Amino acid sequence: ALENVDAKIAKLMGEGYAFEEVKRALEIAQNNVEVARSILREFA
Repeated sequence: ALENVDAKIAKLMGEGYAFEEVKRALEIAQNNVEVARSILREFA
């Protein structure tokens, strides 16, 4: 509709964690939220 990457970020914001860890986990994982989520709960 308007936002693109924000949808992914917010998708990770749900769980509630650092911002730097989210965005970085998004780009590095090749715009993948699932993979990011896997490492999002893995702390590091």
